[PDB]
Amino acid sequence: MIIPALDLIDGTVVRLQRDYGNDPLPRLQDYAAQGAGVLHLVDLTGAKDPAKRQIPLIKTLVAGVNVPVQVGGGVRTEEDVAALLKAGVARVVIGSTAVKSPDVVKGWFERFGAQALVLALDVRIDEHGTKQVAVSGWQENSGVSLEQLVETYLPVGLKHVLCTDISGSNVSLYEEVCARYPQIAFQSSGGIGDIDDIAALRGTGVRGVIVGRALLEGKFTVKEAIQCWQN
Ligand code: NA
Repeated sequence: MIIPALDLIDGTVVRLQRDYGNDPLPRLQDYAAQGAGVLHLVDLTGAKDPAKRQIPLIKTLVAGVNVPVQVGGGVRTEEDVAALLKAGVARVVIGSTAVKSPDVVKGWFERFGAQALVLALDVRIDEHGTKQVAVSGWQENSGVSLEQLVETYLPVGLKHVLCTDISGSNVSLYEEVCARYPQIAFQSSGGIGDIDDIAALRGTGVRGVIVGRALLEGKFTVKEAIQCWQN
C-alpha cells in the first residue's frame, strides 16, 4: 500500500527545513479520504528531546482519522513505546535504538508484540556492495549489515521493516532483501520524486511505500499514487 507521511516540528508540517503550515490534521484527513489505509508520522521535536514529545498533538491526529498511524521520532525507551501506544498510535517506529540495543528491543517485541513495532533502518551500500546499516545519514556505518540485523530479530517474530536507502540500485536493493525474507513486510522510504518512482517499486516485493515530500510539493496526489500502485 501507499503510506503517506508527515514530519512534525512543534505542530508544524516540515520538509527535509521548509514550513508547510500548521494544519497537519486536515492534511492527514484528506490523505485518508483518498483511500490511504495507513499513515506515517515523524515527531522531530520528540526526536531532539523526548521530554517534549508531542503526545497531545499525536493524540488529536490519531483520533481525527479512521486509519492506523505509525509514529516514530526519538523512541529510546520502553516508556516511550508505551506512551505512544497509550496515545492511540497503531505502531511505534523504532530507529537508532534497534541498532544500538538489540537485546532491549527484543524485550519490547516480547512485551508489545511484533504487530506493534516497525524497525526503521537506514542503509548505505558500500564499496563491496554490502548493505550497511547506519543510525543516520550523517553518521558513519555501524558495522552491521541489513541482513545481519534482520536475522537478529527474526527469533522474536519481526514482521515490519522500513528501509531507507541513503547511499537502479534502489530497486535492486528492495528486490534482494524482500526475496530473502518473504515473511517480513518491507516498507520503502526515500527517493520518491514523481509518480514513475512508485511504478518502479511495483513487483519488487515491497509491501508499503512511504511518500512524504512529493505530496507536499504537489507532484501527484494520494489517489494517483494508489492508482499507480494498484496498476
Ligand atoms: Na512529508
